[PDB]
Amino acid sequence: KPFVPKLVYFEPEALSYPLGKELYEKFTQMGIKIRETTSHNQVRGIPGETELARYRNAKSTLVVGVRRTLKFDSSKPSAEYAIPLATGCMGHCHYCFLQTTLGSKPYIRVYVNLDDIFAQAQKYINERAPEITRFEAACTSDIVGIDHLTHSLKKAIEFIGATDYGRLRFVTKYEHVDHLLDARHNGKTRFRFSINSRYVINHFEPGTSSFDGRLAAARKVAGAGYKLGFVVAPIYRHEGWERGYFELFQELARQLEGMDLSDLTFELIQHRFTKPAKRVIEQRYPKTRLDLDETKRKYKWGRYGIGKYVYRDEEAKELEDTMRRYIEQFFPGAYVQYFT
Ligand SMILES: C[Se@@+](CC[C@H](N)C(=O)O)C[C@H]1O[C@@H](n2cnc3c(N)ncnc32)[C@H](O)[C@@H]1O
Ligand code: SF4
Repeated sequence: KPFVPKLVYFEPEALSYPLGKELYEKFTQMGIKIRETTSHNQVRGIPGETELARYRNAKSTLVVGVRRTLKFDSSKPSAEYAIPLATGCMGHCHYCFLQTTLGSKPYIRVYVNLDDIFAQAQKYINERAPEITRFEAACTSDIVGIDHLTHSLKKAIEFIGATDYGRLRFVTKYEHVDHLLDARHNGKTRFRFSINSRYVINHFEPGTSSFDGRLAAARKVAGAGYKLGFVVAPIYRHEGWERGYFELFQELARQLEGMDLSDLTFELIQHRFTKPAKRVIEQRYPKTRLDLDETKRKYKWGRYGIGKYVYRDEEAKELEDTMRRYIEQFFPGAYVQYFT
């Protein structure tokens, strides 16, 4: 059940780096179909005659390449920067915001030039020291879910752990965290898990680990001394959401009881979608229950790209207030970092 690609592309230059060489050896030994591509942003010949087929096959394709854009993007409100270790995901979350993100690809990409990437992270750390600089590693990917294949996140964790002013964070929907339990994190990595109501997970989150898997993973991670956090997102106003989310937090407190939760964090993100979401999501997930009715929403305009639909102010406040009551009830002295 850990992700293993059924098709793999390599950039030729990728073989010049340890990880690229190691992955080429791994997959050729596994007898998996391997191909060459000039650029990891330009992958041709993924199988499928329909768009739906090409999309689903892309989600089973791994692309191994070199990160050439060594400017890191901002990753607010989570962190100062997105550290680029991977992009894309094997999951099929109906609502996934990566589906309509500019220039995102459906296939999973891993970058092999870690020396370059971490060196650049250090330069960013230096530029702001002694202020703390936080890096998000799961900004455009499920970095944790992919990591059993590469150990890139484990290396980033140990890199950041050796710094004085750097911090690392990431959020996952996957339970496959065993290889990370002995990482020398040094208290500088926040290990988060995406949680939601039974309704949302059951209807919209196929291809991911279950709620119990995520919580089992959370207990391991915490027991290994990682700082622990949860991302309650997408907060979705389905029929019976009030009770649904009440039961989430009740079940969450029960599955974590005994443990010290004095440094536990929460992040709250309401369901958002873009103007092209309807056409894209319907083509890929035609049986979905996902409500993309724009008329009931408030549009937030884009800045340099296009904007997004969020719930109307009064609906969003209602969601925020309710979630904050639940977190106060079941997790007193846990910090809500933001609602957006
Ligand atoms: C893009 Se997700 C990358 C990290 C990892 N693969 C993971 O899923 O946790 C980051 C978070 O954002 C949420 N999220 C995704 N799409 C939306 C959305 N459309 N509206 C509102 N939230 C959305 C997901 O539930 C995650 O909690
Ligand atoms: S696990 Fe995260 S990145 Fe993967 S499809 Fe689901 S929301 Fe998107």
